[PDB]
Amino acid sequence: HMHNTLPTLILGAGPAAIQLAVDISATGDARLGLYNRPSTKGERLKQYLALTPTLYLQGTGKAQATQKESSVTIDCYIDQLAQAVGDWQRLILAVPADHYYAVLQQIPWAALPQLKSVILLSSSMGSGLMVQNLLNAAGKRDVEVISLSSYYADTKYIQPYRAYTKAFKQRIYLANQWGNAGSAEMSWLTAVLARHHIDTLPCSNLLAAERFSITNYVHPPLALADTTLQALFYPEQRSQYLYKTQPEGPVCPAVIADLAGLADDYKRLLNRLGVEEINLLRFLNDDNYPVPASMVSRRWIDEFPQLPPLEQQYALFVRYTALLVYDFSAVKVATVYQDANALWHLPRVPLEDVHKLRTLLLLAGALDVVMPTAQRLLQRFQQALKAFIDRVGEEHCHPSLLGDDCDRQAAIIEQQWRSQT
Amino acid sequence: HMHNTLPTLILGAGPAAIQLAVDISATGDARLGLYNRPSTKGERLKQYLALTPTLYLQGTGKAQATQKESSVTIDCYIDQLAQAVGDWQRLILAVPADHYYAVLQQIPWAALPQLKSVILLSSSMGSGLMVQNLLNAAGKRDVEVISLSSYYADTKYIQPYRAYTKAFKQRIYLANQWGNAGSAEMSWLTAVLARHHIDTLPCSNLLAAERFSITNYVHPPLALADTTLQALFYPEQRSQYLYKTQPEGPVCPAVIADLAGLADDYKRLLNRLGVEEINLLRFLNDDNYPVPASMVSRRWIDEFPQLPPLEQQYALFVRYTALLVYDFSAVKVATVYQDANALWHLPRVPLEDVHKLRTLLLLAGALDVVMPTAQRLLQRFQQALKAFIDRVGEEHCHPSLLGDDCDRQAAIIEQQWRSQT
Repeated sequence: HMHNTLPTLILGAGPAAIQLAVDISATGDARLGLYNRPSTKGERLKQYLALTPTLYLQGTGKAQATQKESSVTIDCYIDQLAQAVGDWQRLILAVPADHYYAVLQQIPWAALPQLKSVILLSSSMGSGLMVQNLLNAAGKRDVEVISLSSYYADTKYIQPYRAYTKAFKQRIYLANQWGNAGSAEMSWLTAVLARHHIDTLPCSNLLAAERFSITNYVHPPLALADTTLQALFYPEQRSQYLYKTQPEGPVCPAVIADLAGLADDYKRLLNRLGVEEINLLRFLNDDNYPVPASMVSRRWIDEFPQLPPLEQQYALFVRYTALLVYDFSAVKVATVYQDANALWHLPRVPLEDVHKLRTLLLLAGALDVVMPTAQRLLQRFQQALKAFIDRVGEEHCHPSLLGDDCDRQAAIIEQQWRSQT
Repeated sequence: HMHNTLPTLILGAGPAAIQLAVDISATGDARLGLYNRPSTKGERLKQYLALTPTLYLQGTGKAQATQKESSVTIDCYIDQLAQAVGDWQRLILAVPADHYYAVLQQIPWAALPQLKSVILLSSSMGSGLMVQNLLNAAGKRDVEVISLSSYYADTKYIQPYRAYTKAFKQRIYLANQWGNAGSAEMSWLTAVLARHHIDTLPCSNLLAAERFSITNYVHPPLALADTTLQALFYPEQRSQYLYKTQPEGPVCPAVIADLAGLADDYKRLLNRLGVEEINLLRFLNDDNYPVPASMVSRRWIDEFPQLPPLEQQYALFVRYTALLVYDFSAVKVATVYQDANALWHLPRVPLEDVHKLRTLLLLAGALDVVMPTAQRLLQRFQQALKAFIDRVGEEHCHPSLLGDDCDRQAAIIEQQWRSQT
């Protein structure tokens, strides 16, 4: 019953999962399982682990202070979610948030009789309400659902069983569905993260933690800018950088206006759901990556939500200019690509961000709130995407380009939310 | 009497003077004289020319289109202004504008019986009113005084008799004291500059051309920023770049606010003198160095003077950010330096800019107009300068650090201006 010895199944074998597995193994003696879909990467890891079931992690730079060379044994590896069965008591979703639904629908909940908690490692707004709904339908209402605002480190590959961590986050916001402050699981998570001096801040409900997911605010305006969509869908033109100013990347007044406007839209939606908006600029500067006060004053930070729109935008433009002088300058914009079957794919940025934002947009329309900036970003993306599918032909596109389950997710979120209000 | 054959004495042998000498020699057969003070540079040029009296110019890059390799003979070189005598009919002041007074006071006007024009090559606001006053006192009221808004090229050394020109200006504003549109001299200047596709725009009076001197607007806020003054007066600390953002140079919201504010101040003063203010952002973008409209919109440019202060500043910050992505990124901030006698000197930036701005500030106070941004920039400079003189000791400072003739210049400008109004 000691929470740091619970058998723990990690779903998704991204670099974050290696760091996480090391962090659990170092805080206790727990059986560790791992899942990854049967992609090329997953298959390669599947073979590796069948021979020597150990992952490797190297702390570098800042992270070297609390993460050195480590090794962690995996007791069970699976590549079919129908095999996610047995005595597992903790599931950790390391997959991106727009895949929670597809993943949770494949888990055979009846074959997890001792399940106590499901942890949403890089949550999105509404993720926990949705997971609650799915669990409640499977008779797992007892299970504790914890949303974290983001993954807590910058981790990357070096192959698939080897990662390096550059840096750890300042703080993470988290909550379970009951607004507890310190359940056993929450205390365990705090203990895990304390090993790297990461602050944990409990929130009153799942949405009140998820509202602190930085990527919902920042990716869509940058990733869905006309000039970024053009670089994405025309793979031969010169590379763009996600955080650079025009003409090398998207940052400019119009894109900053979309950033400020999208944050306005989330405030509308969050408020409708009974949740307070964040102070975007304080969040960015003080919870994530600071810039000197000679560029972004403390006055701008503390008073941001009461500043006029144009002054909000000025402050944000200055912030992103200052950030370029973590290595934002290095983030390239990824393009469409073909897989082994020569089917075209979108990369994770913006495919994840589009799905997360489309789910919230559909939710908003159900609740009679308008999000004009979200709507303009998604209209722009959809027209670019249609044009790309016609260039290459729909038959030559992977089905991820042709549909999504955002509609059902939004309906499930609304259903859960309305059942508590 | 043909104006392109007039004997022409160029005062100041900076790189601009070499380009200018080539431009005159190529547009006519005129006797050419040259002056430079007996600095180290001037002495070295003085010896060189006594052996082979020819200067050399190389057009490079953009300028290669209308400036190739050229050579020009100097018929007379002097290093004492008391020797500025004889049949010279045109004087061209290639020296910086804060030296006009000292220079003109040394010219023996009675020994220039055929003087017809004095051309202020890189004028400042008030330069032509001041020169008028000095000429009028010497009985040279007949002489034509022409102010140009700036020097018309980016020219530099490679030694002292050899220059290269990177680029030529789009347009130059000019005027004589009578608001003519096309006197013979003005037509000659247009012909000279046309050789490089430079536009010339006649103005209704000298001040109505001088108001287009970019350096009056741009240097003081950048050069006199706290962080730039610190780099100037502490020569051992890491170099700063004049146009980069903090912490590598001064650009930040406070400095941009000084830029917008100083332009407000000049409008007050210019208006008081009967002259319309310029549109600063249109001037910068369209008459000097453009940035894409995705950064600075045409709306911001065309409407700048009616925009609210904060939006003016936003637009200016964006402009200077876009400029960094001509090689602004390369302009280093120069520091105090010792001469052969181990006396400390200020470099031309900001020493020239401080003198030009102090003259206008004293003028403004005489005319009951307040310039709070100018005043704050000069107070800041003066305190930094005092602190530096106390560190090194006043005995170890060149006298340029300890006084100026800005007071008399301002009085002379006011006197001339009042005598026409």
